[PDB]
Amino acid sequence: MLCEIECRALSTAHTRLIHDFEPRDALTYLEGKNIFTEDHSELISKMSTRLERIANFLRIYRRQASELGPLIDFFNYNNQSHLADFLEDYIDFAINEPDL
Amino acid sequence: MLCEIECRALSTAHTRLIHDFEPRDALTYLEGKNIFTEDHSELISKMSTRLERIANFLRIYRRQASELGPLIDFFNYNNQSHLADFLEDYIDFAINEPDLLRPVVIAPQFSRQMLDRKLLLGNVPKQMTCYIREYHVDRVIKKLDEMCDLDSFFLFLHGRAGSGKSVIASQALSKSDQLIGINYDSIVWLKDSGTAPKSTFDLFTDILLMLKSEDDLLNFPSVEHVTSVVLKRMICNALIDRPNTLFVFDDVVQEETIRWAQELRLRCLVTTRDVEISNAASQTCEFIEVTSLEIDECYDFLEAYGMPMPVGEKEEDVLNKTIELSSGNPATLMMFFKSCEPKTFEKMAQLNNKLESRGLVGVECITPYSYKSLAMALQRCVEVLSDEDRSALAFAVVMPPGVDIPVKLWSCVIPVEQLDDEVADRLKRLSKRGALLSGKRMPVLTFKIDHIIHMFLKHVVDAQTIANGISILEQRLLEIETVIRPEDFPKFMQLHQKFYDSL
Amino acid sequence: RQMLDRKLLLGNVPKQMTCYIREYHVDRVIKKLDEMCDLDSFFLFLHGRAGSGKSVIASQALSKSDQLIGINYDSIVWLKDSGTAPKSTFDLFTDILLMLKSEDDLLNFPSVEHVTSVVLKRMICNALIDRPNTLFVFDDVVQEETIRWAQELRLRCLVTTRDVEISNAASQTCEFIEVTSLEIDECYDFLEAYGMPMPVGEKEEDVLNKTIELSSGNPATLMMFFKSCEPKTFEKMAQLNNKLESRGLVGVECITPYSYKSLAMALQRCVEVLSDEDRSALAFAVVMPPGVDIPVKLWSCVIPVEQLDDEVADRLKRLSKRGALLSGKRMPVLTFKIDHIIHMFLKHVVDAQTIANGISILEQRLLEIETVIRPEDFPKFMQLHQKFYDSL
Ligand SMILES: Nc1ncnc2c1ncn2[C@@H]1O[C@H](COP(=O)(O)OP(=O)(O)OP(=O)(O)O)[C@@H](O)[C@H]1O
Ligand SMILES: Nc1ncnc2c1ncn2[C@@H]1O[C@H](COP(=O)(O)OP(=O)(O)OP(=O)(O)O)[C@@H](O)[C@H]1O
Ligand SMILES: [Mg+2]
Ligand SMILES: [Mg+2]
Repeated sequence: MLCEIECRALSTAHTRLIHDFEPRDALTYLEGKNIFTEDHSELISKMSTRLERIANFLRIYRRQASELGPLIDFFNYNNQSHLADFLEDYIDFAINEPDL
Repeated sequence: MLCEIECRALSTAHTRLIHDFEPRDALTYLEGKNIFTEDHSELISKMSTRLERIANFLRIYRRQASELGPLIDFFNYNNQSHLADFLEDYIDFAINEPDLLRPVVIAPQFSRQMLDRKLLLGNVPKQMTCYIREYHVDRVIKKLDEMCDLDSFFLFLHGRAGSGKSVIASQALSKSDQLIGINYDSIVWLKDSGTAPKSTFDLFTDILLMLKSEDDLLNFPSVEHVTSVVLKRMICNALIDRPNTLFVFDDVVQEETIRWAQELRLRCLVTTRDVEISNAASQTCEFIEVTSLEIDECYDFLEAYGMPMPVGEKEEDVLNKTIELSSGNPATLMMFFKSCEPKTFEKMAQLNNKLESRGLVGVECITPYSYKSLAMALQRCVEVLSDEDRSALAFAVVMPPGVDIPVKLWSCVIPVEQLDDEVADRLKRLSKRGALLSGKRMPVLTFKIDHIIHMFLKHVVDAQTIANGISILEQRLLEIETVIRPEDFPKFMQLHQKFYDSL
Repeated sequence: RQMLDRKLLLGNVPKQMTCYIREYHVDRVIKKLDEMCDLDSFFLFLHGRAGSGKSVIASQALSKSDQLIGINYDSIVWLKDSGTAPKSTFDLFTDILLMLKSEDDLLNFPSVEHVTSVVLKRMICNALIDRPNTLFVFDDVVQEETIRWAQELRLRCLVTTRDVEISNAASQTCEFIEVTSLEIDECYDFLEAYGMPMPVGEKEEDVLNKTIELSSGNPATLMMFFKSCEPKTFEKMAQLNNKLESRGLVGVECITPYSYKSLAMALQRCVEVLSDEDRSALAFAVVMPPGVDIPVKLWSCVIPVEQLDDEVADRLKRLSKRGALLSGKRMPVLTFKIDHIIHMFLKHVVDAQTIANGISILEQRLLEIETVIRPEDFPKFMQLHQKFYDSL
């Protein structure tokens, strides 16, 4: 599981993950880095609208990964680096400082 | 407290919160996250049945929390995550992606049986399964769908008396599965018919009780004695647990109800005869008029109720006589059928006579109408009339029904310088208020009185005042088809000698 | 923006009107309320003529910004007064206490109907303890005692009223905002807002300057006007402009969001309340030409009562202070003025005799021995207004 910091990030950067993103794009990269299951990708891969595939990707994801690595290491490769940069910036303004 | 969205969710996801859940499980988690008290948990914790602990948890909760957060967390931790997931899905299809809530998270929730349950409890009557006025029931439902978004609004289903308005609301809330469940959560249908000044308060006494839980109808107090400011405050309070609740106000006569409906920020369907009650509301008022049944619709309506359709030419005419007399009126048409037992074209024509020599009383019968005959209804429409307007109407008997006729030709019989537009002003109020007359702007300002609206006055005004108005006309006679009567030829109302000699 | 509506509804605040929102006023109301959320108790007087629109503005001033409710004040209590009886000032505060009462224990509501004033007052605040920053709109005060109670109860009050002097009851500082007659430009805006056709020709605008002159910027009667123009054509708009001269306000009386069929039903009261002697002064003003700035002495002629008639002026001030029936002006010279809405009513209401008697009573003193006021060399002839005098 993640936590409040790592899940607060997927939520804060949500206005953005709706305008440009797609869970189908990440399913192959995650069935791979060992964070999904062939029913998981089925469940998120057959969804009529994208806000469905997105809400299931963000629900399913928060349970499966030991951390928020294999999703920064993806928006990079997917030409959606303006995303993986925002999230890595957010994880840093908490990892390198003890005050909020 | 929450709001209509957050409370509509606790209500939509209610079929579920009953099958698996328990308020005892959440009390500890909520005394904690700072929402309830040690009496709160006492009140919900000692309850014999769970539907009690549930209805108190959902009542008490909607008041206490600044938002719908902690509940999701609770459902998640409690291994009831199939719940906190449904509610978080619902809260998301509102803020970010609008519209999608009804097609996706609301439509599957539709349930006709629930509609019954919901219809019955909202005191909605049965609809006319036999004949359905296509056009109207449809357009009603449409304009209601357009507004479930709106926070408060008036829909005026206004028409003649017995013109069939109330039946259409029965059908418009009974056809689709959308209006109840999808667009609005609950229904409250209350018949007004208030004339006294205490009536507009008494109405809203029975709304509050239409709202109040099955529990505490026992505790119902002598609310009979308590100010208007309090019944009003008392309602809009018990109205928090009424998300997306619709209000049918079958038969409003007093514009004071409309004023209360707008102080109470209600969502209202309104059947009425007098349309001007809407001037009471400074607001989104939208209107649908129940017209006289078109000539083709009359046929459909007859066939639908086993009525024999014409063949010979003076048989379609026997039936055009009924349609002309009834002038496309649902209620008196129905009284006709119940009273044409023989069904013969013959006994159908017998009645066509009885109607000319006995007015509506010739066909008065036991009918689904609260009224033996349309005259019992119209009685009221006429009492309410401005004292001066009561006069104007009363003299309209002289005019031949079903004829488009000039304002000046009317200025002759109607009571009151040189410009008689005042006649027109009365005649407008007259069509606006029970749709007794009929306004028609060009080619030239002319009105017209139909037959049902006539044989009402025929057997109702002073037998003298008929003959006095006729003479008062023949005096102005001299003075100085698809074609309206010209000003070169008013001197002779004699065209209608036929329809005048029968006095 | 969904919490407000909860708070507005429960504080019995009416619905919000948006079709026409008097910018200036709703703004200035909100402002002067923001300045005071700090204060412990205070009176805000939104005074104006009958149907001048005061009550509507309080509906809007508490409905536009969400600061007033939540940020500046925690809750709202909006109660309509309209009290005339001596039991009314107590009955008001009875409901006030009831309003304080929560939903719980509205069941237990006692026969509080019978209990002293000292106790409803002590009891009210007992409940008030659970109320922080609770504004109290008192829509339509016509009794000073209500204010007196408001100040014994150390309340925070918005107040709509017609008679401004009720504020002399409060020793505490009371700020004021006057709802004036709708300016000529605002009238246009108001008309357009409600589908009313704007002139394309001089005659057209003059037809419309006739309505604005008759209505004299009175929203309530203006509204009654609109509701009564089905054709709406500049033509039927001018038809009515006539009906107004030959039938007074009763020519356009209609079903309106106003509790009143016509402005005459309202003003009725404003006139009953009047000092018995002042009721007299007002009653004779009908003879005077409306929308004309005219000297005190020229008034001393029709008004009842040594050699200094300032007493006339004293009555005429009370007269503008108390329903804003008259107009006040200090220099160039002390002159008052009666508008048309305030006039047509009198024209079609006051004893048909007393009109003609005042006209003659003026002629007796008439002989005596434009952007210009009438000079003392030329009072002998009120004949300038023969036009607006022959129509009697
Ligand atoms: N669609 C319909 N099918 C069958 N009967 C109808 C229909 N519409 C109207 N009627 C007749 O009218 C009677 C009830 O009329 P309805 O209540 O619909 O009119 P209404 O406009 O409500 O009159 P009111 O305003 O007086 O209530 C029924 O008993 C029936 O006789
Ligand atoms: N901003 C506005 N928009 C639309 N109508 C208005 C407005 N202001 C006033 N009115 C008209 O006046 C009526 C109510 O007037 P309002 O209650 O605002 O005046 P008022 O000063 O409260 O009079 P009173 O002191 O007698 O209560 C409304 O029905 C409407 O016809
Ligand atoms: Mg009915
Ligand atoms: Mg008011």
